[PDB]
Amino acid sequence: PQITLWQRPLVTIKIGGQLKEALLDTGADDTILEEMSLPGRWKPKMVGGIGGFIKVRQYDQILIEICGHKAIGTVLVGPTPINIIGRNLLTQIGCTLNF
Amino acid sequence: PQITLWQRPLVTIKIGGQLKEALLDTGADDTILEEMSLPGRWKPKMVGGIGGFIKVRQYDQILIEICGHKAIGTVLVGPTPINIIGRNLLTQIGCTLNF
Ligand SMILES: CC(C)[C@H](NC(=O)[C@H](Cc1ccccc1)C[C@H](O)[C@H](Cc1ccccc1)NC(=O)OC(C)(C)C)c1ncc[nH]1
Repeated sequence: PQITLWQRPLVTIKIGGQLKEALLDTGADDTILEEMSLPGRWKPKMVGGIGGFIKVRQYDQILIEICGHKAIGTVLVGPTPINIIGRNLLTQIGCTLNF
Repeated sequence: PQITLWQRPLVTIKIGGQLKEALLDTGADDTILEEMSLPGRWKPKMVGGIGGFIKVRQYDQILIEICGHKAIGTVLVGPTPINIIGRNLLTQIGCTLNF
């Protein structure tokens, strides 16, 4: 679909049976979700934005559906203020930026 | 142009007769530039990202050309890791997300 940026680009995603709102972020290299339980083994990582760095748990090969499109990739879980779908899964659904 | 997201969406912006590289960020409500000298008065702003909040200086009605498109708006200057073109200027050059 075409999405305007007059308003923040929030979409419903489905992860582990749970439905959630997530921000489509082209400034985000990786996808970061708010604290949750994901199966499998994770490794620790430190990621930085405005304001600095936060510690997250990295899970690889997690399947997530973004508006009906299935996508699989690394998902970071940690104390993020909002769920963010980064470039690593935006490319998988064919998302591009146009003007 | 159509920009895919396999790489970070970086463009050249011209501000103050100077060229710089900035990130097109749909996840940023505002535009934040690394420390620089801009004309006029400024007023204070608190902005929060993934690592918490930073205090920045707000300048209004600044001309900035993003890929040969002249935009005129609010630019925040402060301790950002990278120059960020936010939604307030991405809407003025007609940018949308498509998949
Ligand atoms: C973990 C992701 C989110 C992170 N990117 C961001 O935080 C980018 C900026 C950046 C890019 C590249 C290197 C450093 C900083 C900004 C995000 O788009 C964030 C997403 C967000 C929205 C709402 C609340 C909290 C966060 N937007 C954001 O911080 O907005 C402002 C206006 C403060 C710039 C990233 N990408 C690469 C390294 N870190």
